[PDB]
Amino acid sequence: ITGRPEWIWLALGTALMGLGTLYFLVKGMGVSDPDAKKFYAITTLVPAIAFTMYLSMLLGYGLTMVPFGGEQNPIYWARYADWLFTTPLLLLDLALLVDADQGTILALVGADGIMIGTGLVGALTKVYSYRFVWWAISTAAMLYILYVLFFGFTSKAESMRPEVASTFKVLRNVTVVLWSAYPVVWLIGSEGAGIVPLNIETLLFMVLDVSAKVGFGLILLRSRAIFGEAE
Amino acid sequence: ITGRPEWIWLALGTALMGLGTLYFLVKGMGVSDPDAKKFYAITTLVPAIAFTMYLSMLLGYGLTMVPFGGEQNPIYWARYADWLFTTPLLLLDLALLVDADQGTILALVGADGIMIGTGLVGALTKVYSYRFVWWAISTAAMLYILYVLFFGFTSKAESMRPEVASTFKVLRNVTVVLWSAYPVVWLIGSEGAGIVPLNIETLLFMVLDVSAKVGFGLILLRSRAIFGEAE
Amino acid sequence: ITGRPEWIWLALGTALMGLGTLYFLVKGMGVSDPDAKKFYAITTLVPAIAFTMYLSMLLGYGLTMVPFGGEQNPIYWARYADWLFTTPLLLLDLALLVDADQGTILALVGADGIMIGTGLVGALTKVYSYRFVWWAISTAAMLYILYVLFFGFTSKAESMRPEVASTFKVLRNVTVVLWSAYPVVWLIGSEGAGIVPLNIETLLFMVLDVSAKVGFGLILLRSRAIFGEAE
Ligand SMILES: CC(C)CCC[C@@H](C)CCC[C@@H](C)CCC[C@@H](C)CCOC[C@@H](CO)OCC[C@H](C)CCC[C@H](C)CCC[C@H](C)CCCC(C)C
Ligand SMILES: CC(C)CCC[C@@H](C)CCC[C@@H](C)CCC[C@@H](C)CCOC[C@@H](CO)OCC[C@H](C)CCC[C@H](C)CCC[C@H](C)CCCC(C)C
Ligand SMILES: CC(C)CCC[C@@H](C)CCC[C@@H](C)CCC[C@@H](C)CCOC[C@@H](CO)OCC[C@H](C)CCC[C@H](C)CCC[C@H](C)CCCC(C)C
Ligand SMILES: *C/C=C(C)/C=C/C=C(C)/C=C/C1=C(C)CCCC1(C)C
Ligand SMILES: *C/C=C(C)/C=C/C=C(C)/C=C/C1=C(C)CCCC1(C)C
Ligand SMILES: *C/C=C(C)/C=C/C=C(C)/C=C/C1=C(C)CCCC1(C)C
Ligand SMILES: CCCCCCCCCCCCCCC
Ligand SMILES: CCCCCCCCCCCCCCC
Ligand SMILES: CCCCCCCCCCCCCCC
Ligand SMILES: CCCCCCCCCCCCCC
Ligand SMILES: CCCCCCCCCCCCCC
Ligand SMILES: CCCCCCCCCCCCCC
Ligand SMILES: CCCCCCCCCCCCC
Ligand SMILES: CCCCCCCCCCCCC
Ligand SMILES: CCCCCCCCCCCCC
Ligand SMILES: CCCCCCCCCCC
Ligand SMILES: CCCCCCCCCCC
Ligand SMILES: CCCCCCCCCCC
Ligand SMILES: CCCCCCCCCCC
Ligand SMILES: CCCCCCCCCC
Ligand SMILES: CCCCCCCCCC
Ligand SMILES: CCCCCCCCCC
Ligand SMILES: CCCCCCCCC
Ligand SMILES: CCCCCCCCC
Ligand SMILES: CCCCCCCCC
Ligand SMILES: CCCCCCCC
Ligand SMILES: CCCCCCCC
Ligand SMILES: CCCCCCCC
Ligand SMILES: CCCCCCCC
Ligand SMILES: CCCCCCCC
Ligand SMILES: CCCCCCCC
Ligand SMILES: CCCCCCCC
Ligand SMILES: CCCCCCCC
Ligand SMILES: CCCCCCCC
Repeated sequence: ITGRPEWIWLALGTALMGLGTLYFLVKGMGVSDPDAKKFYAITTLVPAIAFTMYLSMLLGYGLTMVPFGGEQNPIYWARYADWLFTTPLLLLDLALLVDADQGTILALVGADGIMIGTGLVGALTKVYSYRFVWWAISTAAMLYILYVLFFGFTSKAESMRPEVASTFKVLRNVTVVLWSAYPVVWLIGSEGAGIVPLNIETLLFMVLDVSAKVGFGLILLRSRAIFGEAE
Repeated sequence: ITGRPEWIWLALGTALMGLGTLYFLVKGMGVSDPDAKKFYAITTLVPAIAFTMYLSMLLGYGLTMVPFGGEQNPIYWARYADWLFTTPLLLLDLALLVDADQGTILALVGADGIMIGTGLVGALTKVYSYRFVWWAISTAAMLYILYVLFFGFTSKAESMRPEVASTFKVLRNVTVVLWSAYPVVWLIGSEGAGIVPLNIETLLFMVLDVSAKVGFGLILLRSRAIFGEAE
Repeated sequence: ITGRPEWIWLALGTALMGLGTLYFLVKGMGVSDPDAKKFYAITTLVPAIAFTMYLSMLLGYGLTMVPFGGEQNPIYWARYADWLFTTPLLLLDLALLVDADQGTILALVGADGIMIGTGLVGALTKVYSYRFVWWAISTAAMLYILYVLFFGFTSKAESMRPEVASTFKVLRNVTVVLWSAYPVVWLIGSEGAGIVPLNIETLLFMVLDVSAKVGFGLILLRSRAIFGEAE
């Protein structure tokens, strides 16, 4: 395992998702309110899933070699198995918060599926120049999702309770900044232009992942907005 | 890319899904009605997904070689990744139209999953005779879906509004004819008996796909049945 | 096909799922009640899916070789493709019975996904000792699901009708005993410690699968609890 210089960030990533998982699980034990049970379920599953994928990467199962640029390139495919399942869960947390209509939910999830799916094709593509075509398409899907999180949700939030409006605003600004970092890291790291080496690329995705998952989860689950208005 | 004679139909297929996607996306911009937002979301995702899969085929990512009949046979596995996601979306458009009960929706989606899943196993199977066993099972699943679209939906449609009844009738006759063509093409093309060569097989699936996706979408989204009855 | 000594149990498994499928399908023909249509759809899909996976195993498609312990080990990966789809359907049958809240449903399905997903990673893992780490994690997910089926459902059941309470009790005791057998068989069979040979391991999973699927289905679908209270 220690054979790879990026092992330390995978181990740390694995540790933080595990602790994040346990904390949310224990904290959600004293919850009976049907609405809150939804947010806790969605938000505990996120780092539990990430935990398993970080572990598969640490143990070397979630890693394949991809030939391009005349080199065998280490590609951690498990990142995309992670994101495939956890990014729609995160979107669902946001969408439920503002009581999004079903059409908008299906559009967000579908676009998110396209974003992660094309990114994975981009990561596994053997023809160097074509990798960035898939990058561009995935990034376009991402921009659609961010548009809707701004110009279809923000103006839905303030028609709702103030505590769901203020919490959503914060989670929306946290999401847009963090999510936008992901295609930049990809483009400059070993999957893309290869300016930043794999061990720093792994560190960067690890910081973003823990922030996006456990950090987001902590902001959300300490808000009273997850509870129905009850006396 | 031009190495394969079927490249022209993949390129054309890619182009038409892209334009179909853009047209539906722009057209759905001026939509606020919660019901219509569902149909637009479902119906824009269909060619967006197909667009990505046609592109993966064009660039050669969605293609593998399968040994049978003592030959290496080009199999476009991405067709099934496409259909896996877009055929239930199409079914969902129909089911929502007639306000299908949940049990019937789950049965349609499940059978559709079986139909595409067994077809993919059929396409990748190394023992020639066994390929047609999977064909038969997939075709049986298909026949179940068509039965329900006739003797569980048509008699649901006319208890509803006339504009949802007339639109559903048309989309049901369009679906049954187009869908039934798919197992015939498979059986006679390179995946099956191999009487029709791959480049014509690709053309035929391309015509059916654009018709089934963009054509169906156009009939649906110009109907007033997607809107709730509003003053 | 007869090349493998376990072929007889795959053939028998295939046969029983097929007959189970046909029986449920015919029996659900005379059903109009919207609630009952849900249970019949969920419960017919279960052995139909298993039927296809048992057949893929019988024909040899659902089998790969995995190197560990310095040996090429036959691993039937199709078991997990089966379980991936059928175990949440079974959970859904239970959850609908007691009218589980949505949060609890998402938590059960998510944990079940983790349980099957980590089990599959465990089955395909090349480093012998690591296989049991994935076993432990999958088994922990399983224990979470059983906890909820006891201390979040049983006390939901008796607030409901007596016929849904008594049926759920039986299906809950049947599920907990049968499901718990699965990680034991894995640990002692060829995927784990390898004390029991593959042909007996296949027999054991076959008995459990038919019991868990067709047996469970028969108990459920002969109960009046699947029907709404109607005059
Ligand atoms: C509503 C939303 C969900 C919409 C979803 C958006 C989605 C359509 C966007 C594209 C998704 C699509 C790219 C998924 C492709 C998965 C693929 C990378 C799996 C690996 O297979 C690729 C090659 C090796 O490079 O296999 C070598 C050749 C092998 C013979 C491969 C044959 C098996 C095929 C992979 C079967 C395809 C099954 C489905 C793609 C399963 C989906 C998995 C997940 C990654 C989406
Ligand atoms: C409710 C509805 C959804 C019901 C669904 C109906 C469904 C059950 C019907 C059958 C689906 C099943 C055939 C899916 C099989 C996918 C398989 C083709 C992927 C490619 O793997 C096959 C071989 C190469 O030929 O892999 C070589 C060996 C490798 C070691 C493969 C090991 C990985 C396994 C593929 C893991 C299986 C995961 C799931 C099948 C993911 C589903 C993908 C999608 C295609 C259904
Ligand atoms: C809400 C719930 C659903 C939560 C779900 C819980 C889930 C996160 C738990 C873990 C699931 C995860 C392990 C699934 C991994 C599937 C994997 C075994 C497929 C086979 O690929 C593994 C290796 C060969 O050993 O491929 C050789 C290398 C190849 C290049 C592989 C590259 C393709 C990748 C497999 C793409 C991943 C796509 C998704 C994992 C599709 C999910 C399939 C299904 C098995 C979950
Ligand atoms: C918990 C994980 C999160 C929140 C990950 C988010 C990841 C993205 C938004 C990734 C986007 C990508 C593109 C937009 C194109 C390049 C490839 C990706 C997948 C990195
Ligand atoms: C947009 C794509 C559509 C509508 C595709 C529909 C495809 C089918 C109905 C395919 C059916 C098949 C069989 C019934 C058996 C042979 C294999 C298939 C997958 C071609
Ligand atoms: C119809 C099939 C059923 C009900 C299968 C249930 C299977 C399980 C509960 C399997 C559990 C496993 C573990 C808990 C760890 C070892 C690997 C598994 C997947 C066998
Ligand atoms: C959104 C963050 C993208 C930029 C991240 C900056 C990382 C810089 C690390 C130094 C680069 C290492 C180059 C020499 C190895
Ligand atoms: C539903 C359509 C199935 C039949 C399609 C007919 C295609 C005929 C093309 C001519 C066959 C080419 C044979 C010589 C190459
Ligand atoms: C839950 C059941 C686990 C135990 C199953 C017992 C099977 C015993 C079969 C005899 C073992 C064969 C050893 C010599 C081949
Ligand atoms: C390809 C995986 C997509 C499913 C991810 C799991 C989360 C699903 C969220 C569903 C939202 C509900 C839509 C009505
Ligand atoms: C195997 C992929 C199946 C999911 C396809 C995506 C469409 C899902 C439609 C869900 C219909 C809602 C059922 C209640
Ligand atoms: C990874 C596959 C998960 C989906 C399995 C199909 C069954 C889904 C059950 C959905 C329950 C409804 C939740 C609200
Ligand atoms: C276009 C919608 C406005 C809100 C989204 C901001 C987009 C920021 C660009 C992200 C960087 C991607 C490389
Ligand atoms: C059996 C249901 C009647 C409506 C479906 C028509 C079936 C047409 C056969 C399709 C051809 C498949 C090869
Ligand atoms: C901890 C919840 C109590 C109900 C579940 C019983 C667990 C039985 C152990 C199963 C054996 C797994 C190896
Ligand atoms: C080898 C690098 C070639 C440049 C490819 C750029 C593709 C960018 C697509 C943006 C639409
Ligand atoms: C090599 C061709 C052998 C014929 C196989 C026919 C199988 C058809 C199954 C229909 C039930
Ligand atoms: C497996 C193919 C069956 C097609 C005929 C339909 C049987 C009647 C089903 C009514 C729900
Ligand atoms: C080669 C066998 C080594 C023993 C591995 C045991 C792992 C068990 C993990 C339970 C937490
Ligand atoms: C509770 C902490 C769980 C962390 C397990 C993985 C850490 C990596 C150890 C090398
Ligand atoms: C807007 C048109 C998009 C079409 C892109 C793919 C066409 C293939 C070009 C070779
Ligand atoms: C109706 C019985 C279906 C059983 C088909 C598979 C049995 C295996 C035969 C070798
Ligand atoms: C994206 C940064 C999140 C910060 C998490 C802080 C958790 C304590 C409230
Ligand atoms: C299956 C044929 C569909 C025809 C599409 C016509 C679009 C214009 C209304
Ligand atoms: C787990 C044992 C189930 C027994 C099935 C009996 C079916 C007849 C009621
Ligand atoms: C990681 C264990 C959490 C301990 C309880 C935290 C306060 C609910
Ligand atoms: C007013 C909300 C501030 C959120 C900024 C978060 C930056 C990561
Ligand atoms: C709305 C602020 C976006 C910041 C993007 C930062 C990406 C590194
Ligand atoms: C492909 C662009 C569509 C232009 C607008 C069509 C009329 C809404
Ligand atoms: C009355 C509807 C006619 C539909 C026929 C469509 C043939 C593709
Ligand atoms: C109901 C008409 C079916 C036509 C099938 C045509 C397949 C080529
Ligand atoms: C396997 C065929 C079932 C015959 C009818 C059983 C009684 C509904
Ligand atoms: C009172 C219910 C008894 C169920 C026991 C089933 C054992 C498989
Ligand atoms: C609650 C009884 C559990 C029995 C487990 C049996 C596993 C072989």
